[PDB]
Amino acid sequence: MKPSISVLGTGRMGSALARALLQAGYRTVVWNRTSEKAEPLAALGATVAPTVRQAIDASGIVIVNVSDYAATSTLLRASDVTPGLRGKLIVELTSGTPEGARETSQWTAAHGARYLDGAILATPDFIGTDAGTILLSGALEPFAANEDVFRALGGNVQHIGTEPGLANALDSAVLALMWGALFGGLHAIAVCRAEEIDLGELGRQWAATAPVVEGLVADLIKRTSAGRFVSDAETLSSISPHYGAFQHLKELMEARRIDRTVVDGYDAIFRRAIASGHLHDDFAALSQFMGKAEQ
Amino acid sequence: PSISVLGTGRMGSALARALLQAGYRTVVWNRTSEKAEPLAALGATVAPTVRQAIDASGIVIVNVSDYAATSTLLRASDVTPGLRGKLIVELTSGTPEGARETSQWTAAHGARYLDGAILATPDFIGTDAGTILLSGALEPFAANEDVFRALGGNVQHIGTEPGLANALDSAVLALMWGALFGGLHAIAVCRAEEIDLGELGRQWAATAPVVEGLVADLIKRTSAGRFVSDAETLSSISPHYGAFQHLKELMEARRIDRTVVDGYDAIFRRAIASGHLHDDFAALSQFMGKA
Ligand SMILES: NC(=O)c1ccc[n+]([C@@H]2O[C@H](COP(=O)([O-])OP(=O)(O)OC[C@H]3O[C@@H](n4cnc5c(N)ncnc54)[C@H](OP(=O)(O)O)[C@@H]3O)[C@@H](O)[C@H]2O)c1
Ligand SMILES: NC(=O)c1ccc[n+]([C@@H]2O[C@H](COP(=O)([O-])OP(=O)(O)OC[C@H]3O[C@@H](n4cnc5c(N)ncnc54)[C@H](OP(=O)(O)O)[C@@H]3O)[C@@H](O)[C@H]2O)c1
Ligand SMILES: [K+]
Ligand SMILES: [K+]
Repeated sequence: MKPSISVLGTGRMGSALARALLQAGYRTVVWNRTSEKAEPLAALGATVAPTVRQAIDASGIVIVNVSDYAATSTLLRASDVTPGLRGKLIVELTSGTPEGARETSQWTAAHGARYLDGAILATPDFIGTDAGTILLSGALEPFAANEDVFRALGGNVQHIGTEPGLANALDSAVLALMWGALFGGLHAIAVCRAEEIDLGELGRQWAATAPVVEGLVADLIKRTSAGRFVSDAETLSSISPHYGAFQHLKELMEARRIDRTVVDGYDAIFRRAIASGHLHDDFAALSQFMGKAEQ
Repeated sequence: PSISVLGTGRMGSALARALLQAGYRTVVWNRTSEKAEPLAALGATVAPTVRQAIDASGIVIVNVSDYAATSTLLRASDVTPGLRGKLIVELTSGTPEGARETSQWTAAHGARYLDGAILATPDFIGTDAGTILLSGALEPFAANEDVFRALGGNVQHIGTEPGLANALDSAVLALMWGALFGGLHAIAVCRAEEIDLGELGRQWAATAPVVEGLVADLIKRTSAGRFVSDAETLSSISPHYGAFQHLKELMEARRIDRTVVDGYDAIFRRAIASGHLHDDFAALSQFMGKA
């Protein structure tokens, strides 16, 4: 076939989604409240639909990419547009909860629309590339039928199961890692700022040292999955040296008036693990001490 | 040159093996001497005391719990007289003031000093990727570049000022712990949403380069003062905060300790309270100071 495809939301992402569809030779129609933010996509060859309704019935698949499900829900569940959803495919690529996916599934189905709920595990620069990862959950047929449309967004766009909440559950897990790393960087930058270290140096040192962290994270997951909490020949780090080295960071942050709210959080997990006889056990032991302290 | 390693831990053992593999006469000491016996068979000499170890070799690499422990091994009246003409390489984790103090005391006993941060797990010592940052005097590094190359292909001298290594160590380890506590969270979520950790594993493999781009971008942008949104930003604060809500709610609901994420929240809210809701993620770097 080669359908017409609509994108609702011309944000930073969404704009990317749209450009990636234009670059693969799909007729792409775009709507955005604050329509001036959608003008750039006109020049790249998209048609700028004046309203949601015009957009959702100008195309046979509709990709949504706005703030949250609350905003999706006010665009698509309006009496204005709900009648037009018949036979269309809604692909909800906005960040949401698994209950949010299950609700949006049920109301789209109730208006004669097919539903795919998706988590974009990728920044704008990755949409269009063979590396671009988007996880989609929902019915299989509407995915299988349009594999060509999904390939235009990324080479690593995958269908992961029937149950439509699955994509967002996974999204929340992966985003937990992403924020850990990023708030790690925010700390790293605050330390460098305090000890008058050029961030260029931090940059070129992270380039070199990132693979070590990747090994460490991968190890955490492998070991936790296997219940290998006790120290053994294969562990690369025990809690003792982590906690020992960590002290030096706390003291530095205390001295330099850097917010400790986050690291005091780490401390509490360490101390919980050490309170059980885990001082000299693999870093993965910490995974058993993730629940709330008070009971 | 004969080379001594004090501390045959998990690391240190690695340091020792890497020296033996490059054909250095390596002597090793460890309290609880049975933990150093394995290195005998790979060709190390297990010195019964610290003193015998530090005057059996001309460079001494230290790798124990903390500077307090280094200081009780080397500043004992037993051994301090033997430190003359030696090079102490302190590769144990410590503070920058700790480096500056250990510099001054070693110099006062006629010893040369390099303070080092090992930015690598044991498996990376011996490999071209192995990264160790050394600060201290240049000559004692330059003179022994071959000894450092045996520990890693990415072993660097970064400045005269001897605290520099540990300052940088604390910054880099902040990133490392961010990621790892990120994983611990990611695992708690997976456990709650009945996701097999294998799935998390193979999804992080795929998705890690995205995070690497994001972290590298943070640093490049912060260094350049590019806090305001522009054509080149891949993420603004708004969508981060929006998606973050879904994580907080999940952890609240599943009785997962929120001490950490409430910490993130506070930084977001501080950035948003200034007109930075739709600015690059890097803007958050300006809201890292206390209350
Ligand atoms: N940025 C990334 O790298 C990335 C990656 C993965 C996931 N995501 C997800 O992708 C989505 C898009 O993020 P983004 O970076 O594109 O954000 P953004 O540039 O800040 O734009 C948000 C978009 O949502 C629209 N919107 C917001 N509130 C709305 C409302 N109440 N009613 C209608 N439309 C509304 C905006 O229209 P207006 O112009 O009128 O505000 C705009 O099109 C988010 O759900 C985010 O969680 C983003
Ligand atoms: N593991 C890593 O990947 C890694 C990363 C970078 C740097 N480091 C740093 O390297 C150092 C060692 O780490 P590790 O993994 O080897 O820790 P570890 O396996 O627990 O070993 C600690 C070593 O320090 C010795 N030690 C501790 N307190 C001592 C004292 N009071 N007197 C004498 N020796 C003492 C221990 O002696 P005993 O064995 O008899 O107890 C042992 O040899 C730490 O500063 C750590 O922060 C480690
Ligand atoms: K979604
Ligand atoms: K050190």
